[PDB]
Amino acid sequence: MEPCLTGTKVKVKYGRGKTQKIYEASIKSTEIDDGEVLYLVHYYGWNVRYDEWVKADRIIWPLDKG
Amino acid sequence: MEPCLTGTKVKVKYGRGKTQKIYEASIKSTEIDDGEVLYLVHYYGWNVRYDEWVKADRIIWPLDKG
Repeated sequence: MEPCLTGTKVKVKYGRGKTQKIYEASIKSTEIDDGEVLYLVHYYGWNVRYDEWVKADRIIWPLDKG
Repeated sequence: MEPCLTGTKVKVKYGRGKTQKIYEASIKSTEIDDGEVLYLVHYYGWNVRYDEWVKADRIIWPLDKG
């Protein structure tokens, strides 16, 4: 877990420029590296092979936890 | 929890201007509110009455998780 961000339903920026898209994902895990937070995200309805570690600036958080 | 930020040992900005100080704290819990993350922090060696919810910009993360 309850105090954790794991399980939070978020949106994630994917790709760059003209072809950037937003995908819905869950937060699976968190990492701290060199003073920054990273999140392992699972894209709903996508194969687990696409789960990825993303920098904090790629996450679009919802209005509430939940 | 292992995938959570809870328990991470961090530093927290406290106060403003000339008298701002940095205190060591742990992450006790997380909140999501209006597209932003907030953290409940416990200041080590301080009474639990001083535990507080802080905005993400007040947290100084360490080099690794841990």
